[PDB]
Amino acid sequence: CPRFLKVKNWETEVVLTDTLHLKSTLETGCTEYICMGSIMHPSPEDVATKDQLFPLAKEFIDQYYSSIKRFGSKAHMERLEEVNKEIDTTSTYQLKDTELIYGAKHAWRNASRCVGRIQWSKLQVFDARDCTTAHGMFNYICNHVKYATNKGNLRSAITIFPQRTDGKHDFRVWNSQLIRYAGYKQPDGSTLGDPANVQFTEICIQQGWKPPRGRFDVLPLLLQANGNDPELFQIPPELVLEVPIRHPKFEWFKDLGLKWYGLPAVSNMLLEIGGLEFSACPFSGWYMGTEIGVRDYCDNSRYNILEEVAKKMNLDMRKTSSLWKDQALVEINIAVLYSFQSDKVTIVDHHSATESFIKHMENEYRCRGGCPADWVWIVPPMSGSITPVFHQEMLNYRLTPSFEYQPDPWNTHVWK
Amino acid sequence: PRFLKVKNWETEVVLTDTLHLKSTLETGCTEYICMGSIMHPSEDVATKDQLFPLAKEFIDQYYSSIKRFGSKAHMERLEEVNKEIDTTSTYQLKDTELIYGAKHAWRNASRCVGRIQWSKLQVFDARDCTTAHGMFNYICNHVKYATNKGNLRSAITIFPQRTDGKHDFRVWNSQLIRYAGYKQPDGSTLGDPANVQFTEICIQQGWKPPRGRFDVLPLLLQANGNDPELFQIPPELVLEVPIRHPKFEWFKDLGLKWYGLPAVSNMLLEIGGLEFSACPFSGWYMGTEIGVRDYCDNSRYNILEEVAKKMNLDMRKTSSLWKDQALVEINIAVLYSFQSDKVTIVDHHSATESFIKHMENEYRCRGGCPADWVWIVPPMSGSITPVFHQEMLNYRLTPSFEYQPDPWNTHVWK
Ligand code: HEM
Ligand code: HEM
Ligand SMILES: Cc1cc(N)nc(CCc2cc(CC[C@H]3CCN3C)cc(F)c2F)c1
Ligand SMILES: Cc1cc(N)nc(CCc2cc(CC[C@H]3CCN3C)cc(F)c2F)c1
Ligand SMILES: C[C@H](O)[C@H](O)[C@H]1CNc2nc(N)[nH]c(=O)c2N1
Ligand SMILES: C[C@H](O)[C@H](O)[C@H]1CNc2nc(N)[nH]c(=O)c2N1
Ligand SMILES: [Zn+2]
Repeated sequence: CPRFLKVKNWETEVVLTDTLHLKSTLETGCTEYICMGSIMHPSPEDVATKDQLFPLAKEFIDQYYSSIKRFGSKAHMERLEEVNKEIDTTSTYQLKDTELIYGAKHAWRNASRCVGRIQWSKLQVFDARDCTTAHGMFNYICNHVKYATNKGNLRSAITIFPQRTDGKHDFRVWNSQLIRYAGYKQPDGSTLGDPANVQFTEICIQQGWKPPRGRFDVLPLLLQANGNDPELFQIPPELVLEVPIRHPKFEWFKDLGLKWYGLPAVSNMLLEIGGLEFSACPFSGWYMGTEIGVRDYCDNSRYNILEEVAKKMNLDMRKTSSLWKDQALVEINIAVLYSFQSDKVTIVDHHSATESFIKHMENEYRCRGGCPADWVWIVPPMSGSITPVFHQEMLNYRLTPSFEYQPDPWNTHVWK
Repeated sequence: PRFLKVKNWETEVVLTDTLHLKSTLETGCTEYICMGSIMHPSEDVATKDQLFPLAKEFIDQYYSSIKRFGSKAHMERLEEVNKEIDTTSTYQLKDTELIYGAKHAWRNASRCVGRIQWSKLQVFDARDCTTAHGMFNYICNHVKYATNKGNLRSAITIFPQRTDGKHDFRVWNSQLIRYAGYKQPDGSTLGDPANVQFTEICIQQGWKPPRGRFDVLPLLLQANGNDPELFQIPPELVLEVPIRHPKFEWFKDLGLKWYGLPAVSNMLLEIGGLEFSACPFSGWYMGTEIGVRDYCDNSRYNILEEVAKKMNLDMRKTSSLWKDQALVEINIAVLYSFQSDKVTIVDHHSATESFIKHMENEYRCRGGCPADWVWIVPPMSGSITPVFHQEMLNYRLTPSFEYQPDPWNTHVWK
């Protein structure tokens, strides 16, 4: 208890009532005495036990048969019976393809930090549980990228590799995203390319990558299968769609030489379904403009171009109160959105995205009894209070199935 | 129950929080649900029994603050408050405790980005006040001192504490200086839509409204639980700034102005178990409070179409970011205007930068700093300010400013 929880929207006075939070399972890290809502990561070869796994699978199977309006049927009981026996005789169990598709869509649906969840039920699930080698992983991932890119008309997809077993046979993508640019720490302390990727770039070079040492080098895939040491693969360049950034008004903006890739595809999170742990589960969607235009380009520890853009705008940069940073930021974000649209590559501005999410969230409250949301992540990094989410109260809690974080593999891997 | 670390992800600075171990009011979150974006998470007079421990704890931390813990003065100041809660069901704060309590409420204000200034706070003890006329007197002295011809100075005025619920001092205004908002026949709003109800309540009490766009509201002052009385602030005390733009000469043609003095007057100050239901307090503005929220909220002055229209921007699709462009211009105007009229104002880049510096001070000397990221990050340009990337721990320390019910919903007239 309590059975009911109200959220208000302070721009429209609309009030919603949440009962879904009663099904939350994991801890948030908050207590009655302290709130950790702005902490990024709250919360070994160790794996669930038989007794731990029984209730987690039952809970998930019950949920799945509830969703197909067959709860308590004979099929329901026989699925429970089958799974309880696998767990007894093998200490693990295998999802039916229909449960694997359900669990993945619902991990997306339950992702409280995702603003794009109105699309959750339209998600292409690529079952890759038959993969046994890194080459096989590389083939599955290329088909993922091609399907998802779709010549600019991007479609959301996830590829799911074999689940963890004893913890020593994990499948991992070592990339944090399938497509990222490389970062090269120079001897003089400067950074070429993407500073966020300096460490991963160095691991790739050590594993034998020959870097072109440019500003926008796509990194190779580093892929670990069945617990073996990882292996480098170059993504075929014709499968990486990229967009040159230009500005509709400023002639000079193309002279900055900026570009970005089309397909955002997280590959380092763990997918938890019914107590099973899919440690390799790359998933992709399309970009919200500000992810590129504010964070990737203007974060001080990223490409950090505000200074250069402001100079070409001839803004007063001597004091902060001129708001030269804020002016350049908007123009950079107009250019990003202009470029992706002109190339007919799918992208969504932050106004459209937040407005869609408010509608999604209301529908979820209406049809499901709630929608976990992380205000700190849902609100866009620019122009927050002129998007509907800023004024929207949100409840954050953890439903399963879910995408979770997991430690970087180089910290844990045992080299053979 | 450990030390907790917070990390800034831009600078990779890590601070260790021990202070949260001393908090005792609830946040409203649980281990299963986080509520950090709820605005108001969840006869309100404590009895004698609740009151002494609260009081004992406040006196304890006061004497600990002045390096005289367990002293003679401390031993006897305790017995004094014990005896007093006994015989009167309440107790009275010394002048020094009142000032320390007030400054430390500001210091514990998790939602306040401005707290680098917490100890430069002018405290006006108005606990001898007994009537709305006396309240109006103390308030005009506040406004005049805090305005200071444009060199604004932080201040609080503290009216008598709650006793039995029936004798309650309240400023019915949410802020000492606000513009009236008028419901129109055609259904629209002239002036500030945020105060449409309150504007009607003052009309219902005899206020003749100029029905203009920027009408300063009267004070509605309730003393000792009586019906509230209206008062006109002497206009020579209300400092305003006409908003113009340093590039666009058509911006003055918008006819916009705002008041220099932001003064919250609807909150409750809680010190040592005592409740000061009238405690108006004031500082100076961060430019976004006016330029983003007051001017560009939908439920507020809502001037964005107008501005981008005179900027001749493409307003057909959202992805021209025509709202984002017009918002930066409006906020440049606001900052340029105050600075040109030498009225104290702070931009959100400098204010968040100061707050990070304040956070370092507080972790160093106090072992923490409760901070509400949802409220600390500015309503525009978030991730180009240092606070966006700063992890924050939010917890509830007393003394504290609390919310209280709107007065019109509680008051039974006679
Ligand atoms: C289809 C369009 C999509 C849009 C517009 C979108 C948008 C976003 C954005 C802006 C974030 C914040 C990311 C950040 O700032 O780092 C996010 C987070 C996230 N998204 Fe979505 N996303 C989409 C698709 C998906 C899909 C297909 C999945 C999974 C099947 C997904 C799962 C997640 C998860 C788990 C997070 C949390 C990431 C983290 O904690 O680092 N998203 N999304
Ligand atoms: C001196 C300059 C100051 C600045 C620049 C400043 C800035 C701010 C800002 C931007 C907010 C968020 C306001 C909102 O969105 O409603 C805020 C909230 C707050 N401030 Fe400060 N402030 C200052 C002085 C003060 C003083 C003197 C006090 C008390 C003595 C104070 C106590 C508070 C409280 C309690 C809140 C939270 C109000 C709420 O939750 O509604 N501030 N401040
Ligand atoms: C499936 C999916 C769809 C969409 N749209 N976004 C994501 C998040 C991944 C993602 C997020 C961002 C924003 C800036 C990030 C980088 C550091 N800061 C947290 C930049 C990317 F390049 C990226 F790939 C996942
Ligand atoms: C003491 C003190 C100093 C400073 N600088 N700010 C405050 C907050 C008060 C305050 C805050 C705002 C923000 C816009 C509206 C939308 C929500 N919020 C009420 C608009 C004001 F007009 C105002 F007065 C208090
Ligand atoms: C729902 C949410 O709590 C609400 O809109 C908050 C968000 N953060 C805020 N932050 C500030 N500074 N001021 C506000 O009024 C709000 N409103
Ligand atoms: C400190 C804070 O938790 C952290 O910087 C968060 C803020 N909100 C965010 N929101 C999104 N979408 N992505 C982020 O990386 C962050 N970073
Ligand atoms: Zn919380």
